[PDB]
Amino acid sequence: HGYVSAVENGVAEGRVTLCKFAANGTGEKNTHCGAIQYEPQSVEGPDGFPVTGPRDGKIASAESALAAALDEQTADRWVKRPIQAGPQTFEWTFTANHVTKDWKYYITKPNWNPNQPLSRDAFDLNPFCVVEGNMVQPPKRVSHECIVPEREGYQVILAVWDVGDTAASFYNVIDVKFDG
Ligand SMILES: [Cu+2]
Ligand SMILES: [K+]
Ligand SMILES: [K+]
Ligand SMILES: [K+]
Ligand SMILES: [K+]
Ligand SMILES: [K+]
Repeated sequence: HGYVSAVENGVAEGRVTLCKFAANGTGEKNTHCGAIQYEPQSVEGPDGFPVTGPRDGKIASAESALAAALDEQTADRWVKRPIQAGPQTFEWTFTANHVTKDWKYYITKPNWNPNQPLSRDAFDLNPFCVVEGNMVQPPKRVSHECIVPEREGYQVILAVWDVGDTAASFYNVIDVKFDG
C-alpha cells in the first residue's frame, strides 16, 4: 500500500494523494473522491498493465471498489501540479513496503483528450521511466529520477508500482500542467 507523494523531493503528488493531503504551496485538495479519500494508499488493482491490468476507463481507479470517482475525467476536474520536461524526481510513500518488482511511469500522448476517460490509447505505452525493484522490500519512501518528455498544457502521468509477491499493482495517476 502506498501513493505518489511530494513530502521530500517529489515533483508532484498523485491525484488520489491530493484527496487526503493538501498540495505543496497552494494547499489545494482534490474533491469528491468518494471512499478512497480515507485510504489513498489503496489504489490497488490487477497487475500486468498494459497487456492486462485495469481496463480502459478504469485505469485511474485501478478497478478499485473504493476509487471509482478517480475515473472521472475532464480538463477542469482535478488539481493540476506544475511540471517541466527533463529530469524530475518522483516520490512514493509506502504505508506497507511490499517486495517490489519495478516501478514504471507513463505519460499521456501530446494530443490526448482531457475530457474522455483514460485509456491505453491516451497514453504512450512505452514507459518514460522504469526503476527496478529487485524483488526486495524498498524503504518506506523512495525517490525516482526520471526524464519527463516534452509536452504542453495538461497531461497525466501514470505511476505503476508492481508488487513482487502478489498478482496486483498500485496505480497512481498524476495530473500535471506543462507550460502552454
Ligand atoms: Cu499493501
Ligand atoms: K466525496
Ligand atoms: K465517501
Ligand atoms: K494481471
Ligand atoms: K471493481
Ligand atoms: K504483481
